[PDB]
Amino acid sequence: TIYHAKDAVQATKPDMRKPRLVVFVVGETARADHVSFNGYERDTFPQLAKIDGVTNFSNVTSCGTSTAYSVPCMFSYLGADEYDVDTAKYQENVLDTLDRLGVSILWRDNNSDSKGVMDKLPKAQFADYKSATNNAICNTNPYNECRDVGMLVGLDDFVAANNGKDMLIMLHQMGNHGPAYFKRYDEKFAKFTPVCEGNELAKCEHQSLINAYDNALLATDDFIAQSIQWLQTHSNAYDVSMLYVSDHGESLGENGVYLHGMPNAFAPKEQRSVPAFFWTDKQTGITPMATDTVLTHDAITPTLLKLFDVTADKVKDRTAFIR
Ligand SMILES: [Au+]
Ligand SMILES: [Au+]
Ligand SMILES: [Au+]
Repeated sequence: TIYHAKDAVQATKPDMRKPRLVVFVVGETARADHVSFNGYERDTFPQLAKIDGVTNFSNVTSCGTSTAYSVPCMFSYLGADEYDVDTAKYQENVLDTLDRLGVSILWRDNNSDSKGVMDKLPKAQFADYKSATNNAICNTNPYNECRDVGMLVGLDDFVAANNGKDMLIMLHQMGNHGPAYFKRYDEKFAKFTPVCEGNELAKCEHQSLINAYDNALLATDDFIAQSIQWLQTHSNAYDVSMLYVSDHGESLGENGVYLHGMPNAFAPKEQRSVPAFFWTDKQTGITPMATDTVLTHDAITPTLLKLFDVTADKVKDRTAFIR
């Protein structure tokens, strides 16, 4: 392991103040320009709009355009300019640091896996929610596809087992992951119709493609809102907060480009312009940065450290999502 945060210290501990419980939703394939709050022509995010204390960040750029590239960068100390995907697995990352300081780290996954991020930590702290062995919400659609909302089921038991400790829970979403946007949501979120149902996105009627994509966003709005609602049930005993950031955007036929993964050197804007949301309870003392702060995935690591009152010289000056 190559360390950059051996100086990390927690200024206040959970035995001397309210313990902190945070959910970080690691989003998948969501575009900033398809969010209602960013100026989109459709109400793709209605449930989040009914919750007080949610900050929408209108200017967030992802480290890259693929899950394998972006996800390790999101938890890196190095920042996008110095990040190396091929050696990321051997670097101390922000979750290693928090775990060493006693924060209880949980990673649930309905996407694929942590892309290296969890590899140094006990495997018991990673759980696969793509399979019904763990996910109880798969039989809600004709595909028997495990849903993101299934990752909230049983978190109270996790909280009960970590009673009184600081907790950081990562929920790695399937979210809008393609090309089969139409399989990413249940019938209740099929509001924009008709929808594209083929793997050849270029042959699908363009409007029908956008419709399927936006319906999947409604399913993600629902999931994020339910994550906040779950946190709201522990607001008296814990300082609760929720961070959402998508790993990268998506092309939907602009200049003939579909799906994601374009090399950063010529990646279109829509593959790197991502939504981010931050929610916190009024008691936590956490203050969001301005909604239009120029932000990137580099802000995630300092946000997570600040949420748990942790300092580290490597990201001392780095802009975060919160003050
Ligand atoms: Au669009
Ligand atoms: Au992704
Ligand atoms: Au179109």
